[PDB]
Amino acid sequence: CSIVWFRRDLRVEDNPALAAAVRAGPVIALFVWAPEEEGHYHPGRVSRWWLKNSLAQLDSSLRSLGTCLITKRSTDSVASLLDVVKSTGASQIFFNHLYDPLSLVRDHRAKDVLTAQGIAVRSFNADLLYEPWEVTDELGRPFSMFAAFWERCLSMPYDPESPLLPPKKIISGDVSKCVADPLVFEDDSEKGSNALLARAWSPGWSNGDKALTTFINGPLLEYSKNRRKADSATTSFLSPHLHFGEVSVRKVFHLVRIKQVAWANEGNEAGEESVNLFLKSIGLREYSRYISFNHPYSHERPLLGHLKFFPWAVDENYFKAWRQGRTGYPLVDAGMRELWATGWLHDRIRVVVSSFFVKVLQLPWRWGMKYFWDTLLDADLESDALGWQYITGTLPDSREFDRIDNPQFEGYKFDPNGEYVRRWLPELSRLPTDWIHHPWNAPESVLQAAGIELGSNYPLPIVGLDEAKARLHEALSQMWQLEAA
Ligand SMILES: Cc1cc2nc3c(=O)[nH]c(=O)nc-3n(C[C@H](O)[C@H](O)[C@H](O)COP(=O)(O)OP(=O)(O)OC[C@H]3O[C@@H](n4cnc5c(N)ncnc54)[C@H](O)[C@@H]3O)c2cc1C
Ligand SMILES: CC[N+](C)(C)CCCS(=O)(=O)[O-]
Ligand SMILES: [Cl-]
Ligand SMILES: [Mg+2]
Ligand SMILES: [Mg+2]
Ligand SMILES: [Mg+2]
Repeated sequence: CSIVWFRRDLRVEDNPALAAAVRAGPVIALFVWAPEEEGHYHPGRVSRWWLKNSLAQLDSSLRSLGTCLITKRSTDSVASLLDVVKSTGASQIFFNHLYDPLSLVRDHRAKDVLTAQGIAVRSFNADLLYEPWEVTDELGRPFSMFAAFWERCLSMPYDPESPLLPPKKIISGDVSKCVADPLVFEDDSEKGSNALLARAWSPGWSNGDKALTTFINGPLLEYSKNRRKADSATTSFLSPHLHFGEVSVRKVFHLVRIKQVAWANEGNEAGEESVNLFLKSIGLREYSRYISFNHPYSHERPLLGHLKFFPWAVDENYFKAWRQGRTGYPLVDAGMRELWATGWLHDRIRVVVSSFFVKVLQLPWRWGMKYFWDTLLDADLESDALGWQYITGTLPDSREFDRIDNPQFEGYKFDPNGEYVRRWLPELSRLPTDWIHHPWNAPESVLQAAGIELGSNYPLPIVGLDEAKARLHEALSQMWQLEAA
């Protein structure tokens, strides 16, 4: 007997822990659902919907290979492990690493209790190209900025382990345990709100594989020239899959690396450039783990502390307006609407809306992080923290803090013909392009003809940009003065 503990590595291909267990003797595939253990960050509705469906596909896969997936509902995963071993008679437990704060602690507490109880525990790398400790500078210290970190990752003395085939067969220790704990990921209310997800996404490793294939054989070529497309099938759409380990980044890296060589050979400039940008994307995810591991409280504590005494607005209805997409700035409101209705957002819009959140409204970044975590289909502690810290300016490589982006211009850059804004804001579906990104200027006749009544079915800017720069300054003057102490 041997136990495989699945957490966010929901796949049978290139799964070190699984492969080691099969090598060892029969297996018991286990998954334990213990949200309250996740604190303030228990999975949100759409994330849960994804998990529910991903686990079904996982179970189905495992069965095809010989064993079932045993699910347990509990308040303490560690305890659940013990009761499983102390019922099954397993001697070893294999699992893959996780690098978010909550996982770090629980995992140690797991190794301790289990090993100090007569159980052999082995861990592997299933989620990264290289463990954060393998990537370091010449002196041996962790890099403090992305570029340096990513340049080292790509110039390592050795290649990332190559994708392992899934088992050909699995023997299962005790099949009388297959009928286990039913897991409930939706309440009736939520079932309602989830109804359209199945129409757009197919959770699980099989479909993740399909997505990767689609991407590399299509869109990747124009990945670079499509960086300014707000709502188009120009990206990979692998993030939700990646979050639950349904797809191996090592496999992603291998396929991308083969395309890069082929395109370098052909001297296809667009392709190389697109390959570089996409790799930087994969790079940024790897970096999110790097930072979380090298700063255990990064999901709440900022890296840089130069904004320590900054007087953040704590205005509750500023927040509500942001969530509701009632800020007055078309592109920002369109993004909040798309997120609320679908749980999805292109990276550019995530920057646009989170940027507005910290510079125009000036709310605490933890609030934006939490909302995103509750509503994103690919909600990921590490990637979400990295994103917010970067936008807010608490990262060694954040852009200048005293800079406020103009949604009108962002609108011109990313949504030139107002197609995006009009898709997500029906109230503005009749407004001509000349005013789509700044309706508050538009002549009364155009608004009347469009059915738009400023302040009613579309609000006036909840805070002006000019007025915004001023409070930002006033806020700095204040924090600097608070520093004097
Ligand atoms: C404020 C903010 C919050 C974010 N929150 C999340 C989150 O909760 N979960 C999440 O996975 N990503 C998050 N991101 C990063 C990024 O927006 C998403 O990973 C990306 O939009 C997903 O689309 P894709 O799968 O098509 O990515 P692609 O462009 O196809 O790139 C492939 C993969 O690279 C990784 N990636 C790409 N860009 C980034 C990035 N900027 N940071 C980290 N990883 C990246 C993702 O795994 C992505 O799936 C956030 C970014 C910001 C600015
Ligand atoms: C445009 C990307 N969409 C289709 C919405 C998601 C990709 C499908 S999935 O779930 O198989 O990755
Ligand atoms: Cl500053
Ligand atoms: Mg794009
Ligand atoms: Mg696009
Ligand atoms: Mg970004």
